[PDB]
Amino acid sequence: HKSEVAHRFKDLGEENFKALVLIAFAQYLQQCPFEDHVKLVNEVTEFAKTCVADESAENCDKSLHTLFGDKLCTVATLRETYGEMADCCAKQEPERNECFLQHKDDNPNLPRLVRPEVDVMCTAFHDNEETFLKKYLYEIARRHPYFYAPELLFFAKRYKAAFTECCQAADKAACLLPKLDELRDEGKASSAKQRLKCASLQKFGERAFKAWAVARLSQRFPKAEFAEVSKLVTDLTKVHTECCHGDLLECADDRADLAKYICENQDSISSKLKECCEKPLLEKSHCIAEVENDEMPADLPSLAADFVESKDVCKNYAEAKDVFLGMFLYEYARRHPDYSVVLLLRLAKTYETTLEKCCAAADPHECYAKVFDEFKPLVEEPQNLIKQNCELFEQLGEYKFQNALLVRYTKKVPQVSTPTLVEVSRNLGKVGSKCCKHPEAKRMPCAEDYLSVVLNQLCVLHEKTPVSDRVTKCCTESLVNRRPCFSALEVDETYVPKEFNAETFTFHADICTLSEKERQIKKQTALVELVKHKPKATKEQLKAVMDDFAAFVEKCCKADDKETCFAEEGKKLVAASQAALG
Ligand SMILES: CCCCCCCC(=O)O
Ligand SMILES: CCCCCCCC(=O)O
Ligand SMILES: CCCCCCCC(=O)O
Repeated sequence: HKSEVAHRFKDLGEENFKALVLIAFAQYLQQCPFEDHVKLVNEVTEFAKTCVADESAENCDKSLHTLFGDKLCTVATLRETYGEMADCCAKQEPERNECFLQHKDDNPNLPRLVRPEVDVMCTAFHDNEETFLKKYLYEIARRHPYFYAPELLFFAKRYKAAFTECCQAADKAACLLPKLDELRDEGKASSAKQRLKCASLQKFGERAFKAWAVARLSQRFPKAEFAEVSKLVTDLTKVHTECCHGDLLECADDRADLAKYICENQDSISSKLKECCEKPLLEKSHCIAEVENDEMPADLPSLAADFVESKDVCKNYAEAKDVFLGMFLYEYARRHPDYSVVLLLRLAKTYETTLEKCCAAADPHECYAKVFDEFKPLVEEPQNLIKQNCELFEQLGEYKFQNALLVRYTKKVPQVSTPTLVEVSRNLGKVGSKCCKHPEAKRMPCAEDYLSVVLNQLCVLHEKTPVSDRVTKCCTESLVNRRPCFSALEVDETYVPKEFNAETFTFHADICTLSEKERQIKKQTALVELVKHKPKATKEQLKAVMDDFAAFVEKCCKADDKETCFAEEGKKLVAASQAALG
C-alpha cells in the first residue's frame, strides 16, 4: 500500500530482490562495468530498506518505473557509451521506458566468454561466494537482454549447487565441465524461447499471445474447463507482459502467485502435478512449466455437433467474436495433443475467416458446413515436411544435414549477411537431431514448435538492418504463417551474382589447429560465399566440389610440415573449380 518498492521487498525477499535489480540494470546498460552496477544496486536496496522502515518517508510512493528511470538515466551520465540515449532521458512515463526498450541490442559486440581452469574457478569460489554468483548473473543478463528474469534466478541456484557439489571433492576437473556445459546449452535455449514469447506481444498484440496460451495450456491441461483455462491464460499473459517492458520485480512476484494458485487447485487442473507441487519455491515454477500432457478424457463428443451442425453458430459468433473462437481453440486442442500449437492457431484462423463470410452472406448453413474439410491441407502440409526432411537427416548426419539446409536457405534469401545465414542454418540443422528420435506422434509438437523459435532469430537479427525484401515480408505478415512463408520460396531469379573475391577462398594455415566445433564455421561460411558466387548455375552435383574442400584440408591436415601446401593446393583448387564453371 502506497509504496510498490516496499511491497516488492516484503514479498520477494532480500536475496531475490538484490538479484532482480542486478538483472534489470544489466539488461538495460549492457556495456557498463560490474562495479557501477554493484553500486547502483546497493543504493537501490538501501533506499528500499528505508522506505520499508517508514512508509511516509522521503519520496518513495512513486512507481517502480520512475525510480528505475531516475537511477538509470539521470545518474549514469554516460552519452558517448550509449549514443542517442541522452535524448532518451528527456521524456516522462510511459515514453521514457518505451524509449529504453528499443535500445536493448539483441546481438551486442562483446567478447565471448572464456571459461578459466577449474582450479582457479574454485579458488575464486571460496573467497567471495556472494560476488562470484553476482558476476554470473551480470554476464548472462547483459549478453541476453530478453532473458526470462525469474528463470535466471533458477539458473543461478543450479550454478551455485554445481560449484558446491563437485569441487569440494576429488576429481574436481571432470565433475564440473559435464555439468556446467548442461547449463550453458540450457541457458541459450530458454533465452530464444522467451524472445519469441516477448516479440509476439510488442509486435502482434495481446490477442496473438492470448490465443497461443489458450492453445498451449489446453493441450497440457485437458479435463479442465474453459472457466479455469481462461483464468490461467489471463494470469499467464499478465505475467509475461511484465517481463517484457522491464518490470522484473512485478513479474517475479506474479509468477509465484500463479504457481501457488495452480498448486492449490491441483485436482481441478491436472493429475500430473503431484510431484511438481512438493518442490521448493523456485523449482515449482520450472516443474509446472515443463509438465507432461495430461491424459485425454474418455468419451469426448465429436466437435462437429455444436460448431457446424448447430443452428446457432452465426448467432454465437455475432454475440461475442473472441469467446467463441476461444472455445473452438480450446475444444480442438484438448483432443489433439499431437498437433503443434502453431498449427492449431492456423486452423482457428481458418475457421474464423470461413465464419466471417458465412455469418453475413445469404443462407448461413450452406457454406460453413464443410469448413472441417478444408482443415486437411493445412494439417498435411507440415507432417509431409517433417516426414521428408527428417528422412533426409538419417542418411547424412548432423554436419551434412546442416550443409544441405545451408545451401537451400542461401538460394532462397541470398542477401542476408553471411554470419546470420551460417548461424541460422546451423540452428535449423539441430532440430533434425533434437527430436527425430521421437515417434511420429510426438514429432510435430517438437519440430514446428522449435523452428518457429529459430526463424524468429532470423527476423530479430534482420529488423536492425533490413537488406532482403523477402525476409521482411515473411516476418512482418503473420506469426503463425511465418514457417509456411519461408518453406514456400523458390530460388531468387534476382540478385545478380556477387562477383569473384580471391581473398575469400584463401585458407591460410590454422584450420587443423583448433576445436572441431569452431573450425566447422570457417568452412560453412566458405560454402555460403561459394553459393552466392553462382546463385543460378548451382545444380546439385556441382556442390560435390564441396567434398574437394575437405580433401584440400585432409592432405595438408596431415602434411602440416611445409605449410606452403595450404597456398599451393589452394590455388590449384580455385583454378580447378573456376575451370569447372561451378
Ligand atoms: C508458474 C509457471 C506457470 C505455468 C503455467 C503454464 C506455463 C507455460 O505453458 O509456459
Ligand atoms: C490468431 C488468433 C486465433 C484465435 C483468436 C481468439 C483468441 C482468444 O481466444 O482470445
Ligand atoms: C525434422 C526437421 C524438419 C524441418 C527442417 C527445416 C525445414 C525448413 O524450414 O525448410
